[PDB]
Amino acid sequence: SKGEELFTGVVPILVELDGDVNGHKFSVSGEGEGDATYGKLTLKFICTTGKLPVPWPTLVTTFLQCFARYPDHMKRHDFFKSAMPEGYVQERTIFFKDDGNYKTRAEVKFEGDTLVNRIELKGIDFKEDGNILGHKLEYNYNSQNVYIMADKQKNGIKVNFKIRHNIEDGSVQLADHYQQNTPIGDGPVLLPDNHYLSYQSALSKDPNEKRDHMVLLEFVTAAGI
Repeated sequence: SKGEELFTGVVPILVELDGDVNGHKFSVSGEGEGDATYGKLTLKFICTTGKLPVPWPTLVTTFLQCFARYPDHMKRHDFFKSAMPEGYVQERTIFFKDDGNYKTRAEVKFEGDTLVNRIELKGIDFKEDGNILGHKLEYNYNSQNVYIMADKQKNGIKVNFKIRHNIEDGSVQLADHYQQNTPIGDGPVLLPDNHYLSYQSALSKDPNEKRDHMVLLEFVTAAGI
């Protein structure tokens, strides 16, 4: 990785998302730091447009794989850091089971010493009586492993994963993710063998914060090779 080195220590992070869900327009600013040496992420997101039209947890996967910890033996698989500083593109479609789907485009990259994640979010065909438009998911998240594969034609990566949000009534709400990554430069990247990223995330609330917002603590480690 010619970007391996950019992550060697504590990185400032910055996240900006602009959203639209069923005409339900919004904005979130996030900021924290990442210490890729420990596959560790620390962040705080604020709804700058007042309250969130959806559920925080629904935005978690959208809200930084370059911060992942690839064990040494797997370094030759780090696409993420391979893209930097240049950066990469992340696009997604999130089909919420029995509900609407989100579409996402992001540009992840460096701005000086800050790692920036800029996102455009558009969700459609959501139900006002939904779990989503209805806000019935619990404020939590479960651990999970994602199946990473190389997308050569595209000089990038292709990923597919399921996410299960809990419904307050004790049920489960599926969010089928589908995803592509492509480098932002015409620069050389690291095409990986299939492996995975194992995640763990913990959401919280800021006792002092008075605004709509999310505290998230995640851990991500490469595995499978």
